[PDB]
Amino acid sequence: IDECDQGSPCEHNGICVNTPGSYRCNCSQGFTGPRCETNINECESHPCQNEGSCLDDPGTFRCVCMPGFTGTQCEIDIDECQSNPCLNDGTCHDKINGFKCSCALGFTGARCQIN
Ligand SMILES: *[C@@H]1O[C@H](CO)[C@@H](O)[C@H](O[C@H]2OC[C@@H](O)[C@H](O)[C@H]2O)[C@H]1O
Ligand SMILES: *[C@@H]1O[C@H](CO)[C@@H](O)[C@H](O)[C@H]1NC(C)=O
Ligand SMILES: *[C@@H]1O[C@H](CO)[C@@H](O)[C@H](O)[C@H]1NC(C)=O
Ligand SMILES: *[C@@H]1O[C@H](CO)[C@@H](O)[C@H](O)[C@H]1O
Ligand SMILES: *[C@@H]1O[C@@H](C)[C@@H](O)[C@@H](O)[C@@H]1O
Ligand SMILES: [Ca+2]
Ligand SMILES: [Ca+2]
Repeated sequence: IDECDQGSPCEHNGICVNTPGSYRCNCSQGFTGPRCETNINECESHPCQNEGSCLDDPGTFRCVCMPGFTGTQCEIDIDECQSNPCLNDGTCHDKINGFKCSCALGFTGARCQIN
């Protein structure tokens, strides 16, 4: 009694393996259950942060981030001050999807561009 050779009961192209008196199914990525019938949806753990959208494939997820965020789970608040936008020795303060400049004395404008 091969049991597997009489016809595999595994779904989702899982591999039937004989066990003493029975069988087990070894599933491909993204599936589980005794016969590989359960789809694992990695978005069920709500991995995408900061109002990102979660997209599912077997074995994986992808987050689509709101502006201002990056990383696999949208967990990184991008530092928009990296590019030193505040001119004339201004001080850049990072914001969500933006920055604010505190301008030295004698300068003004969103980026301290005015004198
Ligand atoms: C970094 O400095 C450059 C100019 O040197 C600006 O182009 C960038 O401003 C952009 O991307 C992030 C947005 O939040 C900003 O409003 C936008 O200007 C600045 O990040
Ligand atoms: C999920 O499927 C894998 C792959 O076959 C299996 O090793 C594991 O035991 C399953 N998990 C549960 C909780 O059934
Ligand atoms: C971060 O987001 C930018 C787009 O804003 C993208 O180019 C980059 O690949 C992302 N990095 C990671 C680690 O998700
Ligand atoms: C559930 O959320 C965790 C992160 O917290 C992630 O690692 C899994 O991929 C996801 O299904
Ligand atoms: C998935 O992407 C995110 C960034 C938001 O725009 C959501 O409204 C969308 O459903
Ligand atoms: Ca899935
Ligand atoms: Ca930011």
